[PDB]
Amino acid sequence: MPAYACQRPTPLTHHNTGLSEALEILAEAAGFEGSEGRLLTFCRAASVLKALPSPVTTLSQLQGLPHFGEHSSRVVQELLEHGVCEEVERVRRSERYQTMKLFTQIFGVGVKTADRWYREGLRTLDDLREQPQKLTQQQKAGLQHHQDLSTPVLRSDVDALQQVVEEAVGQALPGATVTLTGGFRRGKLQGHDVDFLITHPKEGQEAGLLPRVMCRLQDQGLILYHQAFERSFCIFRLPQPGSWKAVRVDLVVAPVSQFPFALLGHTGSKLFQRELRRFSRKEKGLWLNSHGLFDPEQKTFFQAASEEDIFRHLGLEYLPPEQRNA
DNA sequence: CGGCATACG
DNA sequence: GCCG
Ligand SMILES: O=c1ccn([C@@H]2O[C@H](COP(=O)(O)OP(=O)(O)OP(=O)(O)O)[C@@H](O)[C@H]2O)c(=O)[nH]1
Ligand SMILES: [Cl-]
Ligand SMILES: [Cl-]
Ligand SMILES: [Mg+2]
Ligand SMILES: [Mg+2]
Ligand code: NA
Repeated sequence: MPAYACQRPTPLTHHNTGLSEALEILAEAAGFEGSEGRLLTFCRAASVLKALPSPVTTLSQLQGLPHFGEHSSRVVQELLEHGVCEEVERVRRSERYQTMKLFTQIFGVGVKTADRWYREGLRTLDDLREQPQKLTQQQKAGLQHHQDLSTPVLRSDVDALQQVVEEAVGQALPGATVTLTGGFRRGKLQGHDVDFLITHPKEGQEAGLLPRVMCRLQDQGLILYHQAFERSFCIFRLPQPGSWKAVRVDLVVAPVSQFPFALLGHTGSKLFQRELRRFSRKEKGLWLNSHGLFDPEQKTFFQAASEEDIFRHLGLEYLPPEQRNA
């Protein structure tokens, strides 16, 4: 079991779901309390269990597994012995956890904003609606559409949205392409949004593209909210039987030279990308982001034609998106 | 002990 | 919280 999540395949479904969910509760709570380090350890330990080939049944099976020390091992032991971990249950039913979860799940509300509102005494969505002077326009949008945005996006929803994005993209710049990324590219059957990556085969033609896309979508009445730019975090109007629902849609534009890096960077998982960037820097001395891969000694960028190129650059076995579910 | 991913809106 |  290698130490970095990018060094091992992680399927979407696995053999330790209950154990990983418990550890991810503690990771989420650690983040709510400002401890990025503890969040990462608990996320990594959870991901190790996702990568195992069969269920953990005994504590001895944790020996030698990376990122399992006293705390994470204690959590797993209690779950194996009693089917429940007291620390996890205490977090679950704590007012702090439940409110930070409710608040951060809002589009436009992060941990720092949620924490301040918590300290000010706010607890519910109606508490926020009852004081709208304190909200940004983005947060007003996230709060107005909160109910729809709390409904899982389905794979059927994805196909319809890609068609309308392609239509708008085709008018905005003929020959431009739309690639599904994010969790649905990793094989998820549901999601909190739909993520797309847009490019054009002739380097440079993608410049200025996204404003032209957004203006056309807005003209077709399909944009319930959006902000030169190359990323947009929007809320789309998605038709439904006799009605419609709001759906979060992310659009990213990249030049074709950077497309492999942007595809890798936006396909995830979030933990997979963090681990891959950490691996690249700490083990290989290379700086990775969604634009490229930089050698800070030679002051050069690696040219990649594919995700396969990037894995090979970093000396890692290639992992298809479906195996990046760290 | 230091480190913990990344850049755009 | 854990790794090196
Ligand atoms: O903090 C973050 C968030 C996102 N991302 C990058 O953006 C991608 C999309 O980020 P999303 O937030 O849309 O997550 P997701 O598609 O993986 O899962 P859903 O909750 O949407 O179902 C991620 O998969 C990752 O590549 C990061 O690198 N860091
Ligand atoms: Cl590998
Ligand atoms: Cl770390
Ligand atoms: Mg997504
Ligand atoms: Mg997204
Ligand atoms: Na949020």
